[PDB]
Amino acid sequence: FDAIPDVIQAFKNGEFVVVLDDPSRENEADLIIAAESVTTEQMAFMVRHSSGLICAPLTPERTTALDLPQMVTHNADPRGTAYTVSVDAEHPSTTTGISAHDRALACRMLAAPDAQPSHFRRPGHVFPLRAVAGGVRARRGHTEAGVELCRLAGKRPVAVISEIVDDGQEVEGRAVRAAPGMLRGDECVAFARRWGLKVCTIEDMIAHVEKTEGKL
Amino acid sequence: FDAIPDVIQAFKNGEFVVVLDDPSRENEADLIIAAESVTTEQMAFMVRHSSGLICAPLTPERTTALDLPQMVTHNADPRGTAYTVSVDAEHPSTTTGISAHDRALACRMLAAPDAQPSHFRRPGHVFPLRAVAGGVRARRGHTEAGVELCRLAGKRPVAVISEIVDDGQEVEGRAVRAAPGMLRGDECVAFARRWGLKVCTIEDMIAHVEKTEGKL
Ligand SMILES: [Zn+2]
Ligand SMILES: [Zn+2]
Ligand SMILES: [Zn+2]
Ligand SMILES: [Zn+2]
Ligand SMILES: [Zn+2]
Ligand SMILES: [Zn+2]
Ligand SMILES: [Zn+2]
Ligand SMILES: [Zn+2]
Ligand SMILES: [Zn+2]
Ligand SMILES: [Zn+2]
Repeated sequence: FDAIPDVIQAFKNGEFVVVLDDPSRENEADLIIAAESVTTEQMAFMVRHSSGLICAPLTPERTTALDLPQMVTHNADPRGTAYTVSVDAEHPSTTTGISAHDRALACRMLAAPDAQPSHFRRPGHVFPLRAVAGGVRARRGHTEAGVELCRLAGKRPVAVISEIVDDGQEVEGRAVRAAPGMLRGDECVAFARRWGLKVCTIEDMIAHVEKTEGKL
Repeated sequence: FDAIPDVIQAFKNGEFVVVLDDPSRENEADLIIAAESVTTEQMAFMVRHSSGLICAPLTPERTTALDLPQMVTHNADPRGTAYTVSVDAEHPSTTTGISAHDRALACRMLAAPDAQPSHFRRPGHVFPLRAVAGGVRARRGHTEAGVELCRLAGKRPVAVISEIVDDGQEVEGRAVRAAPGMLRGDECVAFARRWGLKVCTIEDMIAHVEKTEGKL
């Protein structure tokens, strides 16, 4: 794995980073990138290699400022994933909300310093996620990891995350993929190397934060 | 385009079909398949070639029977896309809800004749959509097209849809894709041919329905 300081630097430069949660939790790696300047072409790559459920981790302060209510009052997800209502960008260039261009625009708009509630249409195609106030030491998830990276890198408090899947193999001429799944551990590291990205674990991110904040 | 009767037959056989809405509406093609027996490998193909936002069109009767409330009370989508709260399958084989295996399972469970509200966890990773009671003649969208195909094919009243994107081209060694977009018109037909699928327009589907029901 790469050292957390090197991951922070890459994130500060607007790159995706590959972040693995604990094997006893989801045992999954997500692509994580700062939302502020995510590009159309970057988003296309994210959609291509991920589940395609593009989420935008953000702070509680952002959910209140931008008026993004939680999707459910009785959250039945085992991990308590804090989805807000979905959004599209209210902007003249948006069309149907789903393209890489439109989803990237929604992410950039959620992160803009001048963002306001009226800048977003609800519901839509991008899924903001409310990180817990305590950060990665309080909840060891990709949502907290994204917001933590934004803080550590001095970026706007909005990230973009999605899970890296194993799309399996093409079956010539047939609408199926063979042996699909989720990318795990060593495979995630190889994925990072293939694409020139830094890769780390939430466990190491927590250890980094603890150097300054101590153990929660 | 293929004739609607041939599209219905393919859908009845559990195949994906490619359905284009009007050019003056989204001008997009979605993969549409019956939810009842969607397989892991089929879902992997769908995720690979689509936006990855896997939705499950279903009837109002299903939304009431399965207790799937609308995501928002003040729907601000221009098209009124009727998203319910998201779901995962409550089943021993589900893990994180996002894999092709898990999303396919959620779809099959939404379509099962014995489905009940307790079979689903909310929120989750599959997005049910409430078709309008009037069908494709009332709202010319992919949501209505999916439910209409289920009715026409004698299937359970739950479909699965997602938009076919243009993922652009790989950029060797870089986390970007060049020239991404949405697949349109002729490209959608070529996509169908490539994968052995039937392809049609919602306009022709409406004309088919009108043979029996007249113009709304
Ligand atoms: Zn749409
Ligand atoms: Zn849509
Ligand atoms: Zn995660
Ligand atoms: Zn994730
Ligand atoms: Zn091929
Ligand atoms: Zn997750
Ligand atoms: Zn999840
Ligand atoms: Zn559509
Ligand atoms: Zn669609
Ligand atoms: Zn390559």
